[PDB]
Amino acid sequence: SGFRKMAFPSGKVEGCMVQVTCGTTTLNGLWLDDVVYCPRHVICTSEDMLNPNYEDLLIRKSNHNFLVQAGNVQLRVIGHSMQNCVLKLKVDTANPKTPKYKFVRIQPGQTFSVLACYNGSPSGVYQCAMRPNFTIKGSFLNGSCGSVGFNIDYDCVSFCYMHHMELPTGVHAGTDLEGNFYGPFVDRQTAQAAGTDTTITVNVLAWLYAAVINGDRWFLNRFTTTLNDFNLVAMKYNYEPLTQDHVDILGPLSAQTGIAVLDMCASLKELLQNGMNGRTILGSALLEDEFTPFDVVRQCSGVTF
Amino acid sequence: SGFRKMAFPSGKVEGCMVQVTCGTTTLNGLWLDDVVYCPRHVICTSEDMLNPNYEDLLIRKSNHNFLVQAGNVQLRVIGHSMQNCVLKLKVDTANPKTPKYKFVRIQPGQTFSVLACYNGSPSGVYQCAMRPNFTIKGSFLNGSCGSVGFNIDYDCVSFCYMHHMELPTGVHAGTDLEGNFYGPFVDRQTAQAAGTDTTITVNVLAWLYAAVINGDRWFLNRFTTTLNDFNLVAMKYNYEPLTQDHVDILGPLSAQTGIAVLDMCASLKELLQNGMNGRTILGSALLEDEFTPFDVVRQCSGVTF
Ligand SMILES: [Cl-]
Ligand SMILES: [Cl-]
Ligand SMILES: [Cl-]
Repeated sequence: SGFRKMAFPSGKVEGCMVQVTCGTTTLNGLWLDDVVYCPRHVICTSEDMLNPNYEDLLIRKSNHNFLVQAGNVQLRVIGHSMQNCVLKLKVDTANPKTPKYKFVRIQPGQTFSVLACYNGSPSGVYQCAMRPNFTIKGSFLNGSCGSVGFNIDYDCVSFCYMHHMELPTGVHAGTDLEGNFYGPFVDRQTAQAAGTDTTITVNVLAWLYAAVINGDRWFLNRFTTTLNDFNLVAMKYNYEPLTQDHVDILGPLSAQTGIAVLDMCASLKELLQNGMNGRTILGSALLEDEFTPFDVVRQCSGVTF
Repeated sequence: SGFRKMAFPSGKVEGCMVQVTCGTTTLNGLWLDDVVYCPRHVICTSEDMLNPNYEDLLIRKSNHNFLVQAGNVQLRVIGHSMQNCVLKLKVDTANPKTPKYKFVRIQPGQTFSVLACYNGSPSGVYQCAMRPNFTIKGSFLNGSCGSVGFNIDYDCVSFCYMHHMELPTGVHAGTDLEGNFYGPFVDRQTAQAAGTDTTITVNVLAWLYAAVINGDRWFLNRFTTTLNDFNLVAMKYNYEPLTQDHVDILGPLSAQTGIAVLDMCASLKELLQNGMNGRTILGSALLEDEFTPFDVVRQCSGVTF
């Protein structure tokens, strides 16, 4: 037993990370088949980022200006193009380590693993969630751009995130692998502020089910509630509204534990209104919202890849 | 910026995980060069675990009784021996993916990454600490035995843990890669209880430095203290005593931030005596103690492998 914030094994993605340098700027790229994907602001200087015209900046870049290095070995760039906010660098060699993969655009509230990299080299792996304001709370230093987020289903890597930007408030913004930012953010160094960071209610409920499964159950009470009543409290506490779709997704955890979803909502309601009173749940003193119901089922059953 | 509970990239260890089956019991083994390491209780039935005599049980096992499978391919076992609480299975093929590696026995308070596996297949990666009572708090289901914990220094994997047991209280116990349990635990299904789970004071202080570096500093105050005074409070709150050795290890974080170590101790003292008052530090409502000073420096600087 036990329940931990767990990332996917990163080996399959490690084999895809390369370094990309354009002029004075170095960041990471993702090498799949014979294409390397990276943030288009690899072509920008620090000065350019204040007001970049990417189409004009790109005119001055040729294939040989994109230095792509896989480990100690250089890759030959035979073509390049811009798609939304990513560059696709065509190389003359297909990555021999390419896994089965897909590109996916995830919804707010979904979780994924991040492989933080610098200079094409992996530094660490950790679990994130796409927040309801379309930021993520990661660990990204200068040079981490082009690090990616992903999920694995058996043997297929679904890439869903590429890192592009840190907002002045310390949260992070990026794109899917087609180059489209999550949320309203842009790859300009300007005043863009995140909206309310609402809590992912369905994920909190999943995690309470995980706690019950793993022994922590002091928060279970004698009450129930309704969706509408619960959501009156959810709004007050900046929780996402809970929908019938969410209730349906929690069904399997409800069945495993015998605790009806609305009963667990009543437990969550009391936790919101009364606090933890100095107690903990699965080693946490706040309500964790970066485990999905699918995450809980997966970890509690031992799915492998 | 940002600070996350980060594990090492797991690729190098993924390439070493195999399945080991003896009779009706299947768990994981670690394949390095031409040796597979696994828990000796792979030879036990559930009944045997109540009072096993491993030397006697092993007499009935031959090389061909240890079924070792690497992916879809079977390995040939040409010898076996027991060393403390692990078996070493000699196979006729050296693992072609063997990384540079070392075996290390870690001290309480040191952290490491765990690659949770089932049937030789990786499930997920997460960060742990060797607790002061020589347990770890992991995520281990039936079949996870033989999963390992490790650190990476550039290109060399230092293996420090192999999973063997879950105590009735839900915490976990295991060995180094020479087969010696951490702490007083044994591979018998009996009444063994963990001692006090004291908090790793030096790690909490490291994490407060990480918070300051990453913007969270409301807990900084106008006070200082001394080692002896601080430790009077540490004892009351079941914190490890802070030593001059610990102060020395925190020196580099002290220098980066300009906050003297004893000043940070005074901040921690007030946090212990007054609580968080409903505030958070790096997204946590309790004081995190599973980041080492070396972890903080590493993550805040972007070390790669
Ligand atoms: Cl533009
Ligand atoms: Cl917490
Ligand atoms: Cl024995």
